[PDB]
Amino acid sequence: AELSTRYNLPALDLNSTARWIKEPSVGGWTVKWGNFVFHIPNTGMTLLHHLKSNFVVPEWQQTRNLFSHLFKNPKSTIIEPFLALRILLGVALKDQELQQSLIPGFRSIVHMLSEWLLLEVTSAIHISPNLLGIYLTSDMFKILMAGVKNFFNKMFTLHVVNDHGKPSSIEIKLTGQQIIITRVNMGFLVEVRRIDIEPETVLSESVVFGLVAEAVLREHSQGQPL
Amino acid sequence: DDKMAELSTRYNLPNLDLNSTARWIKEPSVGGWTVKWGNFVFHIPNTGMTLLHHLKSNFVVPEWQQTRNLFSHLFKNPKSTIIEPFLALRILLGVALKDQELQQSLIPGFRSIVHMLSEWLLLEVTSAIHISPNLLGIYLTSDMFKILMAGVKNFFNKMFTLHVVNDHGKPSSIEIKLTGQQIIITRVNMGFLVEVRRISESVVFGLVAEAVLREHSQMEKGQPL
Repeated sequence: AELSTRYNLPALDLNSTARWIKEPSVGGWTVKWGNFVFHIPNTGMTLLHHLKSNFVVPEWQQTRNLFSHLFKNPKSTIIEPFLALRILLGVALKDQELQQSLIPGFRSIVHMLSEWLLLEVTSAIHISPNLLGIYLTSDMFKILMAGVKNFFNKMFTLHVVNDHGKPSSIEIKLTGQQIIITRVNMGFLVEVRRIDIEPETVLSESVVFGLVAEAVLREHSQGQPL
Repeated sequence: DDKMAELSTRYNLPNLDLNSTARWIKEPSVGGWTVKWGNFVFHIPNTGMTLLHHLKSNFVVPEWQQTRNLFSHLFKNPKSTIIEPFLALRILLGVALKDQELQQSLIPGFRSIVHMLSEWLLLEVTSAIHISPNLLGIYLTSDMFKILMAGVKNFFNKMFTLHVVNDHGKPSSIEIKLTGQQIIITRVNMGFLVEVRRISESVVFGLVAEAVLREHSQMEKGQPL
């Protein structure tokens, strides 16, 4: 046997950044944002729910122990993978390497977008054409997309959880909620610890988490959707 | 009022025989199936399997047409057929046992046994193989099987050095030619495309999800998720 290339490949819409177009497709969903087309599978949802039970075969108990706050805490809730991707994108927009070559006006726009992705589930954010008309240039759009791909790429530098002191996670605080992204065998576990405000006003610690399949990000980390 | 992104190690982790490899049995489990072979426990997901069928039947949106065209020998071929990831893993593992780096780490008494296992995994779909005690020229220790497992882990590890299909001339496939049978393993975004071509010219293909092998790609044990 030997390595060989047989199936190798042969060698605008600015307002798309303000849209979050989710739509069901074969094997899951498609989400369009910017010039990215995300293909989200239904993978792991059944497993994730089952792992919150303590009546799992012994091989899964280590997993439940490692993520106690997620699996051995009944109060934590599982979110759909496309919501977890949305959260992941919100984090990417705040990447230090991305916001370093942006103009301040557009930087503040990116900030609004980031908050919209992290805190909301709405399909659109409305920003005044006055700010977009001077700050959202083709260059800034290009850089923004290049930055997100770059963040996806550095996520693949993460090692899957291991027993030999290797960085398996990325932690960040954004708009009053601790976000943790961990690489597992199935992809990236996206975990958010926030404070929920329930209407007398009552504040409580809340934990949500979802699983973004590796293929979702690998498609946009370096082609074809397969 | 917020912090910055930081790499974190917060989630750090703190007897074989002939009969253990002589079976290929699919066990029902949550989210798919479990296959036990040697000291390997394969978790095969029941997902990513519907997409291949749609791509074959052309029940897809137009964004997948370049994918159907790139793999025209798989999705645009009347004499192509899809096997479940359970059988695609079987083929893949069969090829693994034929790895040269694994072969040179064995002994002819054990090499002949491994070869029999390989042909059984590659050419058959039977759940068990019975090798007559006569054929065993030597005793088989647990250690010989252990280093065989290491060889398999190493083959998985080499498959992860493949790049996804690209346009930079980077290797994205492992080919192996046998007796009237060609086997190609291609790394896509969703995992590894395993196809087998025979003669007339028929082809059979399936998909092995990246998680199946990722779990067993490193020397360290780790955790199933």
